[PDB]
Amino acid sequence: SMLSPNPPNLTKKMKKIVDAVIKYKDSSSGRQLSEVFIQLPSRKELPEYYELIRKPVDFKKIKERIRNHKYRSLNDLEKDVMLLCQNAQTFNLEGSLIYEDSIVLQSVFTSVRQKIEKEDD
Ligand SMILES: Nc1nnc(-c2ccccc2O)cc1N1CC[NH2+]CC1
Repeated sequence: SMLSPNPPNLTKKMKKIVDAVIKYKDSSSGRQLSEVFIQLPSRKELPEYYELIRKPVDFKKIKERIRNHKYRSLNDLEKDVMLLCQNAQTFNLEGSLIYEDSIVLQSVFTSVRQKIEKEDD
């Protein structure tokens, strides 16, 4: 809540981590793996997703939760990113493009978080 903000360095690290996850591009393919995950379609647009996924989330919402200080730790942020990817893996088949992209984005998050959490070490 804005009534009691996070320390500014935490907000800054959250933003740096999510920005790097969103910008990640495979070199061999050129594709920004996050693009399909920025905004989930609405219930009227993709009702099958909401029948299968109990807790929908997208990167648009994750960015809002950084800016509103809803996440109180990098762990809080990580839980939502991993929820997004697990949701993608539940709605899509193993080996499909969107499933596999979400697997890589999990690893990108873990790698980026390690670098940024320790950048003052
Ligand atoms: N198949 C799909 N799987 N997952 C997502 C998705 C989007 C945001 C956050 C989490 C997600 O899982 C979107 C998908 N669609 C691709 C085809 N166009 C409609 C949307």
